[PDB]
Amino acid sequence: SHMVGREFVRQYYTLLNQAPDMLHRFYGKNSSYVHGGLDSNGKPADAVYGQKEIHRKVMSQNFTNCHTKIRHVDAHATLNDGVVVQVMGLLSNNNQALRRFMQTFVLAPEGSVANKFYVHNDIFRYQDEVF
Amino acid sequence: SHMVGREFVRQYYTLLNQAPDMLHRFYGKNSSYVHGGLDSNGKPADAVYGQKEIHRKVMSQNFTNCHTKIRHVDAHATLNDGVVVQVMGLLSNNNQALRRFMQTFVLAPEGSVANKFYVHNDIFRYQDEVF
Repeated sequence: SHMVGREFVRQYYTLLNQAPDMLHRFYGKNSSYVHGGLDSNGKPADAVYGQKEIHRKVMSQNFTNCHTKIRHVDAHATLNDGVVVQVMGLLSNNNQALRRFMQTFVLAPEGSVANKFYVHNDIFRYQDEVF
Repeated sequence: SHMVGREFVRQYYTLLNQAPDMLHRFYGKNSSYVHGGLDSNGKPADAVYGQKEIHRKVMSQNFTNCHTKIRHVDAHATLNDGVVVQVMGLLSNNNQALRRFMQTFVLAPEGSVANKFYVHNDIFRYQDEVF
């Protein structure tokens, strides 16, 4: 267990604020991205795979000036020296009201220098969509 | 991605209600368990490792008649055909008021028959401890 993920969250949401279109560089060809959703009834949204499809859904959601302030991060370890991260903070896309969320990250070793890994899984959900 | 974790949550919280002392059978010698916490100031609690220490903290928290009703579960896939689970529901230990929580599971292949895996990571947090 190390703070590799803690310093990874340090740069993730910073990128999500500045250039959300560059967020796809974190993901490989074996990554799982989940956001939103709903969609569109009430049941949780589906998952997208592949860097081409992940970037496609990120651009669709439009993180225009999406500011973030995290309040809690849990980072430990898993298989292949991978660090799992449980994120819980507040999100505000396009200067909207803050939304409590629970996000989970899976970071697998990159392949060159092995840091700061690459997001193998990105499951994001809003609390207001569940209660 | 498969509903292996969905049918795993099916039996996890059921065990947490009935026999919380048997919950340690899910974990191996390389598992990470987090609950509570706080503790005890305000900062998030530490993580325990090893089946002997995990069971030690579970028994301490006393899940006496701890009933649970999950409202959302996200299960996909990771490395070594492992299924990650993001749980979000309501918890009530000892017939207390319901508490919104966000729990994350990492399920690594067992070694014999390979289902229903074994909990490699169990990070649990209450929302009321964060906001």
